Amino acid sequence: GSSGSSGCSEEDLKAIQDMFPNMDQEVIRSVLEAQRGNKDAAINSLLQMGEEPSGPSSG
Repeated sequence: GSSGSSGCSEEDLKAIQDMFPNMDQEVIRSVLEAQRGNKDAAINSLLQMGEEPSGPSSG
């Protein structure tokens, strides 16, 4: 249950967008699509991809 509805998705996507709004959509999708439609994989991919502002992290 809850694994992969059907390849890419508009939901999982938007989800990422929220997380990475600054990022570019075409990119986000370019990842999810390149990530067998795996948000998780994408998120991780996006995270790494590019350069984040180092500093303190707590959450």
